[PDB]
Amino acid sequence: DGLIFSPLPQNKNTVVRHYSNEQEMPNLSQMAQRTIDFPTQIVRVSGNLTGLELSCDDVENEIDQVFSKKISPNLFTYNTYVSCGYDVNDPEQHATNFSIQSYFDPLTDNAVDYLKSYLKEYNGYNLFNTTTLQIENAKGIIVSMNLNAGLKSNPDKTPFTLYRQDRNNFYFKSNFDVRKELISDIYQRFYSNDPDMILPFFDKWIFSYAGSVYYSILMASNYLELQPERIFVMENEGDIFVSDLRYYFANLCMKRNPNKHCL
Repeated sequence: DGLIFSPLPQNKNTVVRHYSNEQEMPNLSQMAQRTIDFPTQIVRVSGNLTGLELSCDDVENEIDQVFSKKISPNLFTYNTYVSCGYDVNDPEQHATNFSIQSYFDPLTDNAVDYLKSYLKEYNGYNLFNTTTLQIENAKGIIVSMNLNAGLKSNPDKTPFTLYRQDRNNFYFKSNFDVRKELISDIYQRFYSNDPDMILPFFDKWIFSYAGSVYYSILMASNYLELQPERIFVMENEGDIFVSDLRYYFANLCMKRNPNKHCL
């Protein structure tokens, strides 16, 4: 229970690397040291490497030198997937293709200064003379958040009795603002059996009188989930980005509360 990452799509003959600190609770003290809006940075880059005679270790090294190692978990929240396909039948098993999927946010004014300088030097960097490292500004994010409430009889397994499902939708300027407002509130109030914490959390995020509807449902339930789907809105009309890098909040009331229910 808590923040669970969704399984990686694991292709046939492909090295896959996942780097994230999105699992770490938002640090409101740190984030208060950012005094301006800055867009979430997006990387959705891919390239054919057939014929360049690169190994997967060469591809991973170049991406680490120009991207991964420049984005520190002390200055940024990031979620990054790096993949490198190789030719199983080639006597050298040379890399045939690669991709970088990332979103990341500077957490402070000093991180924003460091970022502006990283972008000036590295935005547009020639990767393997095949494609460029394009770091894009998301215009904003729409969170389409699902709530599940129900009764699970075995906490080690996936199946449960679903009692109620709700969706609500919010626009934020960045993933930074998602973490500062919604994610911090999940940690503070969604994981509470104090009715004056969780019922008002529901009034704010689910629907304005969800607190009244859910009192009886929470008393009958032992298991909640929140799935905040992050839909990044890009600058061009009709361009959305959703990272394969997904997380959800599981709340095992059965184990957290003395009475083994959500209320």
